[PDB]
Amino acid sequence: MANLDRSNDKVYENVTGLVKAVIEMSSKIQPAPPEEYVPMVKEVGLALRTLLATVDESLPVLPASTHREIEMAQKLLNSDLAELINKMKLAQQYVMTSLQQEYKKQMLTAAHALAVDAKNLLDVIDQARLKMISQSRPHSNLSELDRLLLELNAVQHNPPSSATRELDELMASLSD
Repeated sequence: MANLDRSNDKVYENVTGLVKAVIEMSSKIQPAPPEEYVPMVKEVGLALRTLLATVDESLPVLPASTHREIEMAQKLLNSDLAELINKMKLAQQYVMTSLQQEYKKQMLTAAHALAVDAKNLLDVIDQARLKMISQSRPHSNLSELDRLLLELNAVQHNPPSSATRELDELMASLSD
């Protein structure tokens, strides 16, 4: 009963890693050059696409109770991706003109709800797994993501002074 402990931690891990980037990029988002912007979207786009896969296998990993939310979360995630890719895609072309930092601001906002969402996903279902343990038959840290998240908020405040179909289509548009 300890062989399927690989994917269970994977989904819970990705939900954290992606968050680390969401904040990082939000830090150097302003100075974010045109050479780092191209790939920047790649990282974010990977979190969304990966989230679907990770969570997909996370369904059974968790106790049956949050299936409804998990299901709706799948489609929801997709929408978020297109939302981020689109915004970021704008600043990518609106950088050679002058409206660079402008479009960048929006990215931070959307990206903000992204990390929170990706986290809330496992955070919510977390009450299910624990609900069983803390009752009968019991048989990278949350706090870390909390503080870090808070920073992202301040960063934006001011300077330092089908589903599968869309995913595929976006890939082509992002490639060339």
